[PDB]
Amino acid sequence: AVIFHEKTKEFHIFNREVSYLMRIMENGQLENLYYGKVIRDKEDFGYLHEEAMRSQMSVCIPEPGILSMQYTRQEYPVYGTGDYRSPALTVLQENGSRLVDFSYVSHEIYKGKKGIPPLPSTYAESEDEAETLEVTLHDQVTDTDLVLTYTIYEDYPVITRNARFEQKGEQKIVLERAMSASVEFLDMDYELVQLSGAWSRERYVKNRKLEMGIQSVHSLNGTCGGAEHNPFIALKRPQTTENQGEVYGFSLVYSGNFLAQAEVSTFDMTRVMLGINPEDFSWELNQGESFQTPEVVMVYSDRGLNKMSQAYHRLYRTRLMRVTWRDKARPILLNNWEATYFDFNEEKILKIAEKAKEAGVELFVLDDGWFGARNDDYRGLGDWYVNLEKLPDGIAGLSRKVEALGLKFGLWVELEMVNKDSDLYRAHPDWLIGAPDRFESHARHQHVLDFSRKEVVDYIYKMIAKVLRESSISYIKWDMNRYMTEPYSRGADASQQGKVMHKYILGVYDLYTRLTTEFPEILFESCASGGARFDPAMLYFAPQTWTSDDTDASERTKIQYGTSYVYPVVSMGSHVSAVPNHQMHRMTPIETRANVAYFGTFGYELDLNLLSEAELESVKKQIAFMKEYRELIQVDGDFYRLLSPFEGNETAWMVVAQDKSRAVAAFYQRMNKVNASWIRFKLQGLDAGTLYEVSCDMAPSMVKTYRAYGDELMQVGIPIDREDLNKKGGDFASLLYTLKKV
Amino acid sequence: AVIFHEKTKEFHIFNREVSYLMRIMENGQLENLYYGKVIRDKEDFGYLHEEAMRSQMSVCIPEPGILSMQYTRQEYPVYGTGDYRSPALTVLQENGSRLVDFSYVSHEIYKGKKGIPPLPSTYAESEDEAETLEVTLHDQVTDTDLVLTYTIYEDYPVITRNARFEQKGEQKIVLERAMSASVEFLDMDYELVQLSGAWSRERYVKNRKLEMGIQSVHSLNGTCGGAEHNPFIALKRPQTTENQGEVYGFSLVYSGNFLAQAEVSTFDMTRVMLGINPEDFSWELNQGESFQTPEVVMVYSDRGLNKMSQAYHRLYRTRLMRVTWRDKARPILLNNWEATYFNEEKILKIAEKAKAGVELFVLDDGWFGARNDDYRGLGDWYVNLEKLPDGIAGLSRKVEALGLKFGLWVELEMVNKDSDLYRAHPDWLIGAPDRFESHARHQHVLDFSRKEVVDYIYKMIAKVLSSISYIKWDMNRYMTEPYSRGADASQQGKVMHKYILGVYDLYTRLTTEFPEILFESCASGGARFDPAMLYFAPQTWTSDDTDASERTKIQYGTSYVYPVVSMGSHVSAVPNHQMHRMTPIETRANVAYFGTFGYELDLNLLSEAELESVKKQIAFMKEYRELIQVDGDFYRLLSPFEGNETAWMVVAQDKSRAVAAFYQRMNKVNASWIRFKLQGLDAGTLYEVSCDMAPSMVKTYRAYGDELMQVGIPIDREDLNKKGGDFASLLYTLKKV
Amino acid sequence: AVIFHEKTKEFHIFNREVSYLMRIMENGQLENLYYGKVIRDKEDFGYLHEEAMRSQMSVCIPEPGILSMQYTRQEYPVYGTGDYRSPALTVLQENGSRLVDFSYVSHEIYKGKKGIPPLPSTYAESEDEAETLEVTLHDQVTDTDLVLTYTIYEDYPVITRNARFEQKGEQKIVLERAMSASVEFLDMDYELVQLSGAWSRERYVKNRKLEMGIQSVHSLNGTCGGAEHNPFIALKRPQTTENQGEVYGFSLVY
Amino acid sequence: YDLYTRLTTEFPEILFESCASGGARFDPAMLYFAPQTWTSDDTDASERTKIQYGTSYVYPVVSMGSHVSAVPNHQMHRMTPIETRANVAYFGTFGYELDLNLLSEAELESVKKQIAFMKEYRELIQVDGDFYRLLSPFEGNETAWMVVAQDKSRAVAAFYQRMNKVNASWIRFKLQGLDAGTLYEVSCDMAPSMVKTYRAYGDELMQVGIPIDREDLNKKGGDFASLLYTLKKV
Repeated sequence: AVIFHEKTKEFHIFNREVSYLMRIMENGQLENLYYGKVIRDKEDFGYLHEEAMRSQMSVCIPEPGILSMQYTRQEYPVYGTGDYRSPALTVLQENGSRLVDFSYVSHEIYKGKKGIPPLPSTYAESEDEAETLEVTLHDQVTDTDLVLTYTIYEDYPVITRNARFEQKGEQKIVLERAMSASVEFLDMDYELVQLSGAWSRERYVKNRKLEMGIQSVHSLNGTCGGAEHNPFIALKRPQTTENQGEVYGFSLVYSGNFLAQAEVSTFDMTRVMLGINPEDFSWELNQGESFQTPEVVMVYSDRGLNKMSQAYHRLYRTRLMRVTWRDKARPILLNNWEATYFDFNEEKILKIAEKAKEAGVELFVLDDGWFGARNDDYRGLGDWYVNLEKLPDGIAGLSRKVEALGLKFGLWVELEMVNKDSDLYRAHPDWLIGAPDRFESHARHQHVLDFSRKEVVDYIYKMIAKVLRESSISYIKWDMNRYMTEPYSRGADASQQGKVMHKYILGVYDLYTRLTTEFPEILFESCASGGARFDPAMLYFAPQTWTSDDTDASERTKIQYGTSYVYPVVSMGSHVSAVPNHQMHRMTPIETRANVAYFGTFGYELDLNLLSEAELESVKKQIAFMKEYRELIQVDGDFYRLLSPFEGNETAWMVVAQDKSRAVAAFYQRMNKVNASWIRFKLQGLDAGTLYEVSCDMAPSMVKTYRAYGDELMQVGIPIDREDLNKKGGDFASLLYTLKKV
Repeated sequence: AVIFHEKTKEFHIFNREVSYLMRIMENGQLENLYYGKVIRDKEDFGYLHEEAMRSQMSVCIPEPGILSMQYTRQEYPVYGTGDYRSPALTVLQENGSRLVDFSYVSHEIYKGKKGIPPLPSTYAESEDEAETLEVTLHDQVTDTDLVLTYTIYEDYPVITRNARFEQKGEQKIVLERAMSASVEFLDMDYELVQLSGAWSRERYVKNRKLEMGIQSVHSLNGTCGGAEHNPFIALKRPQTTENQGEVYGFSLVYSGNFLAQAEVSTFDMTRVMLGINPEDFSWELNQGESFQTPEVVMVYSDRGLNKMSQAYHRLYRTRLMRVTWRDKARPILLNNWEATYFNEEKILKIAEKAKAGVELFVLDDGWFGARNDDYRGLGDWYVNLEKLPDGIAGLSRKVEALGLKFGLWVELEMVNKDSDLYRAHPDWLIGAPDRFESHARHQHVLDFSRKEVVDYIYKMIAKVLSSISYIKWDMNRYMTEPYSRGADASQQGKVMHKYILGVYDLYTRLTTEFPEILFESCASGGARFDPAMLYFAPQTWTSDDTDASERTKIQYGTSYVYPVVSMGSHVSAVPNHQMHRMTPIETRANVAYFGTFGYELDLNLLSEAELESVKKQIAFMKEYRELIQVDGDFYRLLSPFEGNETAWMVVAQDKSRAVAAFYQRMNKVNASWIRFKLQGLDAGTLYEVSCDMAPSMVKTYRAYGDELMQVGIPIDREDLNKKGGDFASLLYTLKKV
Repeated sequence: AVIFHEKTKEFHIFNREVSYLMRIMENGQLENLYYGKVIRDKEDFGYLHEEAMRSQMSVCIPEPGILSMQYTRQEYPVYGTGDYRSPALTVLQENGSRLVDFSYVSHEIYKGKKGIPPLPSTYAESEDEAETLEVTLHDQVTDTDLVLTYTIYEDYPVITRNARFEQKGEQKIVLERAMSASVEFLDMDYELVQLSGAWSRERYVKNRKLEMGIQSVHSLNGTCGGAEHNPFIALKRPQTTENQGEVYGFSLVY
Repeated sequence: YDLYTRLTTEFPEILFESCASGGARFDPAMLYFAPQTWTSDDTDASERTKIQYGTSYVYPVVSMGSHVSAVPNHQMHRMTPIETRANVAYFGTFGYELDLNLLSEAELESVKKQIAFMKEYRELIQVDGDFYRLLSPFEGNETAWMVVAQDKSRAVAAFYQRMNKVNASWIRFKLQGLDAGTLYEVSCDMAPSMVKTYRAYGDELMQVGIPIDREDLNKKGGDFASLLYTLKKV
């Protein structure tokens, strides 16, 4: 509950777990007085905020008082009044100046969380799920108005922050830089945690030690956040493992360019900011206009990384996903991409679907190569009508046939790229992104379409709506395969060019808002050559994402471990692939592929009419196993990480029911060893005092079962023979253990 | 030399200890192939470029080719054409686009070194010490021109780089960011070093390990380079301490805002960049206008930190400082700051009593206008007559008669609200309409970006300059509210750089008029200690802390890039006014020797025992000054960091003399046997180590050069109790038999 | 309390904080199963032991068995019967041999704490404050008795150990090594703590990471323990601080 | 052992102290006849600061013998403020080892109030109290102990310094041992070589701590100084 003490001008933000503290300075600026574990509310916290005299210290109050911003923890810093660190805001007037001074005016208080129109954010279904405060600041040299919002969630240790700007004078301004968050700490004995990777290597967990200077991650891709750095930042004490210790986590809800920075000054202070990347960003507000910035979610944990990740999972799964697909399971599908690629026909698709129906697959998805020419990857992408020479009947015929068989239908789309061999290039050549006399940049022989303008979006919607309505698709895979280059918009004036790379992202949002409204029964999945656009946004639109194009059980273990720090289990896509890998060219048991793909959205990518009888009855059995444990793995249960692919060659996962009545756990190893030490496998998150029946199957490439109390598996753990792992394949073995309360 | 292979289109610039190699791409853009230890010449080095097909890769040549700037090692990068990292050059055209396509035209090779017009740099004295390559690049969409200049020295493994822009068309462009140099490698197994600290804590050594992302040091101060971060970074292998290993060092010749960053991508590739901070910098070239960027000096050593620092010292003492003071050794002075904080006879007895052996005297602030406090007028540069009834000329002569010399103290670009100039020119400050002005130390900052203020100050200062032989120029503030009143909206991004240029030109005038005065820089205790200003002032007041145990660390940190002669050190009273610690005279003198020697105490209120200790040490300095400063190679032996001892040693250039020191901080009981391994002697030469082991007798034996390297010099923990307890130090003199 | 399972021959020692499990092997020797946080009692816990087949492994039982000492957690090791690690007991016989093999005979349980007569030790006032277990091992070729004592306190996670020797035979045996206790685990992720110093620098704390081999502190002074090494030792997890983590402490009363 | 045995069995009303050239025989076996031991012949505050920290892992605070020595030290040859010596010597067995005829009432009035303080708090420091170590003399130059009562109604803290820092950072002194919610009165003595007193809840002192000024540590010995805090329930 937010509380205001009038005499001292303090704002207290606190629920049962976290606590915040602010104060009005001698100016109209705010200060940070505390951020962390909850404390008892007491008035006059003013003995905090010490101050003293130092050499060459520039102050910004009248003659007898000295107060420099260099030595105080401000909320929304500026540069030009005495602070020589990095700023967070920058404004240009008509005098050529960049000097601003926002002062406090008033505040508003209420309950529940409101919405920010142009951008997606979390919500609150009831009026008693959150509480919010709004602080307003005014400027007098230029009639600018600034608003800062603070939301606290009840029953969850999360605080949400954003900002807003309004112009109500008669002078135009330029916003060259405007971050979304800024939080400051006194000491520096922290470590920085980030997720860094690349194509088929996304989101590896990396640690750094804080030092004097600046340390940052950023993206300059324009179209997406890219595969290199993921918009998520953590601070953790060096003595904080996954079962205990303190940690702060910051996550940004936005899908384009971003910057996350931590600066440590010489006097040991730390400052962290998250927001848009001010590379080529310059908004150009006039009278009566406005500007809203993406929001940031902050989580504090006092018990290790698992608690913070679980809070992120539950919030993103309940209060961010859409109501329709929030608390429902996910289907088992089959994709024919890797099985046939560009070469296929109607009857081949029917044969594959007929075999898959016998196996038990629930729906069939048709991949690239059903439109335009599509002989190679050089031909028409803007032509979104069915090919007739290669499919004589059309999409409606295939949909009705595969519905008669007993399966559901789905399609693949890439709605924002065009080729030099499409109809739109000859029709409307000047609908691309580029500038005069500038060389075009080709990636996979394709170019990027200009969604800065509504005219192109209407044209794309006209075809997508009419191809979806005259057919029975219930699953759409939206794709993306390019990075943006030469950001120029040929439908804007010379003074509106600093919004292009931003407005493009907006164009990609509202199109979704159309398709998900007209068609509310279609399930969506975002994909960008793997996990290149995988972020807290688009969980508002597409409740699952294709994690990577790797599909290797020896690699997806490491990728999912790194990915599961902030994102829930339900939204991570995963598939079972052919035995000789197209990426590593490795060999892997079917058992371990099934074990790895269980945690996520189960599926298939191979051809089911090409295997052997023993390797097919196992497919049927694992489909049944997923059909049984799907709702425990996905809808009801908390994720726990036990061992890590980093600093080792073993991995271990587990999900437990909320009432501690069921659990499934897994053990994986990467290489093999002889004469090795004994193994004890220690579990987590169970209930001590409950007699659990641990079961496992040890069929080579019989079933063991024994009863043990909750605490014994906690401290002692299950013993694992290294000969059993050598009869389940040596290099990449794995063992799935199931528990029940009886 | 510099060699061009025209059939393969490659540049090779080699030395006796370093080589650089570049190649003109299939475009008109430059790629780096090698930068390191010298390599043998050869034609067709073209197999060192590697291209692969990868997903999400943007190509910038026609369709049947692949070349992506995000996987290449380029020289002056640009954003928005397939490269997705932080660029080096940004420009805003009238269309609103920030896209350019600079391409190659031609080049020129000439021996010698040309001067940068509005900026200071190094120099050569004959067409036999350096050879320069200039490469011209041209943009066609905008009629712009670019130049890159690389200079290679002889007898030193140093390479200098700088760029230049020239607009030669009809349109107008705006340079929103323009660095000086960018360097790329293939590996990320390095460590970044930096010199960080604060007031009275200057330049501590700090090491950081590179990890995927960005790590940097910045400066937003307008007036000076700051006491927090210095313009010097270096990359070292993890196994390199002082005597073996590789290290690269980069240094920037500039005095204002800077940025120095290292960025490592996800494919194990490092780019390092230096230059002016692009925070509020936006230069606005019109037709026919030009822009020059500050120089960058790079040094490479395969022996370690000592070789790199000894190259830096010998380069900055021989080809940077002015010729007149290039040989002469610095004198011993006495300042009165600590003795009296703010009076003629009192500054005439001190002069005579110091005339002990002191060579000259200098007057501190408080001799002008009112200046009864730190509240009165700095804008008045005429002599106060209440304190000095005879002015300055009478005081100067009554001091110069005895044999001493004279020097004064000035602070030329700060103004107080209680001055004559503020009553005569209230709009001559720095500030903006409707905004509050920050007050620091009850003084404000003038506007050197204009010209009439420089002249107005120059007339007054040139008038008062008596029989002066030494001037101390001080600065005591940071810059806030950076807005000018003699400009319009189109030129408000040039104020902070024109401030530095207007600081430089006053130095130029005052030095050119009076070439017989020794200047010493000071910025509230060395907050402007940078490779610039050695062009003008050959020494600087490194810090105000003046404590032996603290200077033991600050001087070790500073000695990474800067020489010894330029490090101003003094001797202060016993209970030091900052830390409030006790320390004997002998160790204070031992600390103060290395550098330029001086004094900051009264000599009265000093007992008879110490007054004879301060005539013997002045005699020692008068004999070893020319070895310590002019002819000597510095060696760092033990670090105050990473331990609890310190050791320096200066050697002569033909291996004939040496002076060594050993400092310790806290006393130790039941400790271990100490050895003292020297560095830089000649193995096949006997010597005669000698240390006066007095209380608070001399041991003088003879031993070969290698015995004093592999074995060491035994030190007795009992000899460390006679010469005080904590903060006890020893001094050694070695001379060939 | 103190519990013995007749069917499986296990001893369970526990209070509200700590827990200790012991089993009698197929020989008379005692083996370790668990030492740590408290557990709920269960009738049997045999699988906690593990045995496999390796190369160059020596067996101490008739041929069908595969039991080996080099790969077991034993409570009082001896050398020359299969183990190639540092022993904790050594004797010399009139024949000049060094080999012994003590086997389980009997055990006794009671409430309280008897004190070793010639040496100082801790005590207890009431009879509910501690509980004691004595295990007797006998040697046959040399009529010798070994008595191992285990005491658990209450309200404190403290367990006390010692060993006593008796000679009821007729010949002469020479004790050339006899330690007081030996505790063995299954993993090596620990740091060792010690207190080292000298005159007027006594007991400076030092930490050292465990590595394959032997690390040991010692005193050879004769008149006193000495200022160099204090008779103490502690094993801690790497992530252990003053307020969180796991640690074991061993203190010797001598 | 049997010499100790007979000597203590014949005379049971005597206190026997054990010393081996400065605590070279400090073992759990020498505390069943002699209940206290002379820790070290250094007696220097800046050295006993580190020595007692290492000692306190296994032996109680009562057995640690402490003394106040001559201010020009005989082992380290160092000058230290008198209140710091007292503060370091409190956490053990108090006592002096100097002549009380070589001091001024300006130094000997402090002794008459140090003795009063120790006589007031010795039943809390020695008999009934749990020892918490907060900061370590290793990896840094700050030390902090603390004593709390089992009733969790009173406590005593201590903060120590080795060197002095100029233009340094801020200081929050976090302590543990108290209870979650219980209003506490915190006091401190302020002399230039008078009394601060505020109130705070138990958890504020733990997560947030106690503010420390660096000019209030540069008045009680610049290079070497120490602070003492008393906490009472009320």
